[PDB]
Amino acid sequence: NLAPLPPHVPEHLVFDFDMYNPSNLSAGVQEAWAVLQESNVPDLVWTRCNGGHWIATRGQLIREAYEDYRHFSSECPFIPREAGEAYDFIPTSMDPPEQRQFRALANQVVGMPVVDKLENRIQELACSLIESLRPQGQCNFTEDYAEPFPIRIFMLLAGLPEEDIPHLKYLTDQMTRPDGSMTFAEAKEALYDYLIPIIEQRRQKPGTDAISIVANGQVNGRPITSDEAKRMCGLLLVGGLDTVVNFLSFSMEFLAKSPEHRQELIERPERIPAACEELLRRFSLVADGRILTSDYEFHGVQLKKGDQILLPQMLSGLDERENACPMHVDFSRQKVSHTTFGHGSHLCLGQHLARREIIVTLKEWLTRIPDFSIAPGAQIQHKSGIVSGVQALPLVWDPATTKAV
Ligand code: HEM
Ligand SMILES: CC1(C)[C@H]2CC(=O)[C@]1(C)C[C@H]2O
Repeated sequence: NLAPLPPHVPEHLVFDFDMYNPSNLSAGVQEAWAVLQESNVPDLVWTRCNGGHWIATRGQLIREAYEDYRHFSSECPFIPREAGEAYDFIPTSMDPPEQRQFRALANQVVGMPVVDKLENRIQELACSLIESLRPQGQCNFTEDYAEPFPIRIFMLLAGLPEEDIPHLKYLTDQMTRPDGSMTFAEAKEALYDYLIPIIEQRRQKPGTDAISIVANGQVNGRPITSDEAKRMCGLLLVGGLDTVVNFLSFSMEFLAKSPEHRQELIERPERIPAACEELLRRFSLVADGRILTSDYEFHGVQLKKGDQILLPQMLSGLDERENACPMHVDFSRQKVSHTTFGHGSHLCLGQHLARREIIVTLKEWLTRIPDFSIAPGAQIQHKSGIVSGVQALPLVWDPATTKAV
């Protein structure tokens, strides 16, 4: 439960927030985390939950810490410590200048050029999935669209069979929103047992898939090793299977409850990209951290070497000092400020793929199914963790109001 306060922590900086089970979760996960920004809470606090760790609450401190890799290292990015220590994914667990070489290779596989190439399949899969659901008049969005749409596209990119989805998805979820059924290390090992054989095969007989490209890539002049390949692909898996999936659900949940926002996107399509940024701001869902490389005084607070600090990317855009009326969704804000895809040297490489998948969903869904809402008597429950999610999203609609294409 609560760990004993360390000697160097002033007790007035204590605020016991549990990132895996915040108190007001019933009101929404973003709302639950936003309590960290109430006037009674200092900008930098220490929680005794999950082993004890700091949490920066303002977009300003979050950006700073993310830029200063000298004091805030990526080596142990996950909390609790045990997870941050077992964490060895590349390029994430590396600090510059080492990260740089690996980031470039990962970029080759999920960067802009790959997205432009996959565009037609993304579009195709979206239209197909939506059209197949359209006449039914109901669906559980999380499992009927949010999961298959992003995941199948990734399985297509990586060259992995759809049959492995259930297994891989389970392991991934244990890493971001631990059930308690298994430790991060055990989750990490199982994913690795899966990847190792595949990597071996693709080193011997290269294909055009992302895995073959990584497994045979060159880093710093020499060839990548199997271990380095295994660790980079491990990261790609977690990113492809547990990010866009959850985000689509928060957005769709909001849309089902706000006819005014749906209509806006239907009558003025040129707004969709702007809407996408705003939804990414309001429904930001990631929260990881860094480890202190040495004693350091950050904004008047003395941090000691070894201290882990949670720097919630989710909070930057919900900060009122950053965005006026943060909880209000406004597709016409003059400036949408956020760090949803991160900040600093570890800025999300898969952000282009994410945005394309989001915009395609919005446009294609609103075209065929303009009017829809949350099923009567359904309680939507969110879940918190390194990456937040929606448990299930029961949606209902009148088929007679849909348009086939
Ligand atoms: C819903 C969209 C997504 C969000 C919100 C998101 C968020 C993030 C965040 C916050 C980071 C920074 C982590 C840190 O600084 O410790 C990150 C890194 C990364 N993301 Fe994403 N991501 C998304 C989708 C994806 C997708 C689709 C992939 C592709 C498989 C992916 C691959 C990566 C990679 C490779 C990195 C590591 C970059 C590096 O270490 O240099 N992400 N992502
Ligand atoms: C924090 C992240 C969302 C980012 C780095 C990770 O380990 C993830 C859990 C997947 C990837 O997109």
